[PDB]
Amino acid sequence: TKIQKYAGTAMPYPNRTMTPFYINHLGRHGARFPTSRKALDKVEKVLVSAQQENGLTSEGMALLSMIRRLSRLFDGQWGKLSKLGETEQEGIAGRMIRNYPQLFSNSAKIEAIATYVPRSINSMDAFLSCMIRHNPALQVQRSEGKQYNHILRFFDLNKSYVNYKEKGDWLPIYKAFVHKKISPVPIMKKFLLNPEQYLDKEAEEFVMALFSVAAILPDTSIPLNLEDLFTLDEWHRYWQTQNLRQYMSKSSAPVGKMLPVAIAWPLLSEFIRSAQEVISGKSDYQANFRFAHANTVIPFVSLMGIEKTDVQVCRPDSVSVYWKDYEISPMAANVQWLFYRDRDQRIWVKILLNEEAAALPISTACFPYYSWEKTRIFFNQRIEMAKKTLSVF
Amino acid sequence: QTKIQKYAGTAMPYPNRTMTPFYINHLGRHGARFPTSRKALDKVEKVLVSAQQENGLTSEGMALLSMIRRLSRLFDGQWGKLSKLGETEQEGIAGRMIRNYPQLFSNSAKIEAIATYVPRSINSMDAFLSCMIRHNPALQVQRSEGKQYNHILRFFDLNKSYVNYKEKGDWLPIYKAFVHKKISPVPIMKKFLLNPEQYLDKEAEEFVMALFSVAAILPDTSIPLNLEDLFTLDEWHRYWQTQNLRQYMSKSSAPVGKMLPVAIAWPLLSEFIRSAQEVISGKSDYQANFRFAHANTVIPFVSLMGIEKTDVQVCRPDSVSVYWKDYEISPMAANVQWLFYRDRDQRIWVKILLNEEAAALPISTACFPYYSWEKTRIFFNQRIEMAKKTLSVF
Ligand SMILES: O=P(O)(O)O[C@H]1[C@H](OP(=O)(O)O)[C@@H](OP(=O)(O)O)[C@H](OP(=O)(O)O)[C@@H](OP(=O)(O)O)[C@H]1OP(=O)(O)O
Ligand SMILES: O=P(O)(O)O[C@H]1[C@H](OP(=O)(O)O)[C@@H](OP(=O)(O)O)[C@H](OP(=O)(O)O)[C@@H](OP(=O)(O)O)[C@H]1OP(=O)(O)O
Ligand SMILES: O=P(O)(O)O[C@H]1[C@H](OP(=O)(O)O)[C@@H](OP(=O)(O)O)[C@H](OP(=O)(O)O)[C@@H](OP(=O)(O)O)[C@H]1OP(=O)(O)O
Repeated sequence: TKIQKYAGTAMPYPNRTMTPFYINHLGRHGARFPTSRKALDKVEKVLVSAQQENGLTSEGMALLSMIRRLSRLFDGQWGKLSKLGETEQEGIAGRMIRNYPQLFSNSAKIEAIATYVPRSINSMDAFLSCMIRHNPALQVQRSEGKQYNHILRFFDLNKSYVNYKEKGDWLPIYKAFVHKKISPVPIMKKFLLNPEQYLDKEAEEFVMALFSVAAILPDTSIPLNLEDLFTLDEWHRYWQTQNLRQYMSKSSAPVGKMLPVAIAWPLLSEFIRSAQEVISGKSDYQANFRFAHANTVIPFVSLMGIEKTDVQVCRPDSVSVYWKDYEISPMAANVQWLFYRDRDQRIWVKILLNEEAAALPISTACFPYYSWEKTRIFFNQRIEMAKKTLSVF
Repeated sequence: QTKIQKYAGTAMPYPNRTMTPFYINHLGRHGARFPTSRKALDKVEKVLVSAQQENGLTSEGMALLSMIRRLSRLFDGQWGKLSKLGETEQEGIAGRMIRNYPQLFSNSAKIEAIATYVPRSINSMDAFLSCMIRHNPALQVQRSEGKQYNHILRFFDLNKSYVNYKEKGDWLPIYKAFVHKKISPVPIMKKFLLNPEQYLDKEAEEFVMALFSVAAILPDTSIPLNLEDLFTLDEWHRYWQTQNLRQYMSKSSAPVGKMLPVAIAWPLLSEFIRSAQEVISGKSDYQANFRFAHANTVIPFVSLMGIEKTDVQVCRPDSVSVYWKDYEISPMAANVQWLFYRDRDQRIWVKILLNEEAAALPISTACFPYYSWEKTRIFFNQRIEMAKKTLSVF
């Protein structure tokens, strides 16, 4: 549904209901609780002040009661993987096993890594537990922690990127876009008597915080829904603003000068190396799994050059036409490279983005399968471009 | 567009389409048209008339025959013609062009249009040019058409190797088996005939495929009649898949065609580059070149440009509909526009529009949807050299 897409990177993993010799994987953690109480506290603070001064409507009184309930239910759960998130990983693992049982048979060896963040470790474990229940004779190497920061949390390690993310030139563009797209008064009219008395700044922060609470609720497995606080057109506009925020701060927006994308090259390098070692026999893993974050997936996909995902759109109002974050990095977003060897020992690779075949701007006579030689050369050119970009910052 | 509209494939009507360039380079298919051939209508009519003569029609069959007889009257004399809708489609494309780029077509701007010899393409050109001239009568206009342009607009009739492939190439066994798998005629015939069993599978499938064809073209004719509800949405979906596959295999980048259907379009791509180079160099003073032709012109031209999606090579026939959609490439009035811009540094940019939406090429640009013309030209020249190499094998 359009409403689910307008949750953007908070969208739940979508519904997804001859044999490769290797699978190379990167997956975001599954659906999670909100990481921060900031938006909830802001909504609550506004409605409480209104209640003190007799300023709430009937529905604002009901919203306040509901916000108070969510505050209690979110307490001690911030950033945790939800039941839905566990179920999402079990589905991804389960389909992979169902689709390629030969690959995971007969004491096959798999390795999984995760970041130090608990929701990513727990996503790894839900995935691996499914793997093991299906074939307990798998050999399994499991590790996680800050030792993987350079390939899984590179967005925390590059000084120029951190500065850009915190105070770079994309910020004024985003804020002007929000002011253009989001009209706070009609939304607040639903909840507050005399909403025109609120300054535009506080009105905007209230509404954006409320959208944030509503957008994450379907990821929590809590049986409550707030999608009807906003019309479909209001969700559409909210999504356009958050989509633009993700694009400019994490992807290939001209304002970022490809800095957000270039920082991902160590992960693309490690992907190529693990595949080359398996192909050569230096490694005999049947799969490498990696569990991380939207901030890992988004630039990695752009650096691979998956078609659409690395477009450089110069007009901010055109971004949503050409680049759609809910297609790139929903909850549990994942990239899988599937390697095949044909009868003449040639190596083919299929790229799956959220379990659907993805296109690269190189030729192939057998789409969705690409020549690995051609693909690796292409990816190496992308890494070299990334290194050149970083040499200027 | 609704699903039922998309399932009309290349018979889908042009979709709804409700800083200054110095040149526009255009190719357009004719607008919505009448059926070119009475074969399908006659096959449907002869089966229904013959069953009626032996009292073999259901009530729904009788209603369908009454409708088929009206269509035969209304199609009479009109075969192949541009319809009123086809005219309004061209007026909309020209009108939106004029509104989007008014400075290009102001004062005494010079434009040239060509068309094939086929009347619906000539009439589409004239619908388009009348809009131009009515908006600005001070335009200078050069108008021409005919078989003299077959080499760039109907190259699909001129290449012996391609004509042989189109008529008796290796794609036909694939297409016929795909139709047999996808189309079950018996449920449809039970709707209209008492005892569909007395028909062989061969004639039953011919009847159903003809009825689909009659129903698919009707929205293009401006006749206030409609036959979509003769079929379920799933039946339309399967019919569209078979016709999409036929277009892909006989006209585009299917592996079974070995790029022969696409390579034949290189004279038209070369002529696009020539007319823009002559304007950039000053040899030519035109502000636009317009060209009116056919789906068989547009489909391989788009694939030879390498517009993303449109040149995919899919070996599994069942996967084609997932990755290649003929209603997105060549609906009625399908058109390609190249818009050329000169920035403050005298650099040439080009924007490629497919059916008035920005198209992507597999080359990089820091200002999508605008590409460097130098980079684009070099890429297009590489596409032409590939095409010539493909043709030397045939
Ligand atoms: O720890 P935080 O400072 O709160 O950062 C989180 C987190 O970023 P990191 O995990 O990389 O540190 C989320 O990324 P995920 O782990 O969920 O993949 C991101 O989620 P989105 O990518 O969907 O934006 C979220 O944003 P939000 O709080 O709006 O949900 C963002 O929090 P901040 O927006 O405050 O940076
Ligand atoms: O069914 P298709 O003819 O293949 O078109 C689909 C359809 O777009 P429209 O129905 O509006 O024409 C999708 O809508 P959904 O069914 O997924 O809801 C849309 O997805 P978005 O609206 O999210 O853009 C998607 O576009 P996309 O390329 O982003 O997948 C696009 O597919 P294509 O245009 O690529 O064929
Ligand atoms: O007149 P025909 O020799 O029978 O060919 C026509 C015609 O092809 P050409 O005009 O290029 O020769 C149509 O193309 P358009 O002029 O309409 O653009 C095409 O239409 P489609 O591309 O939509 O298939 C049509 O097919 P149909 O009769 O099923 O509508 C096709 O007839 P053929 O089946 O003989 O190719």
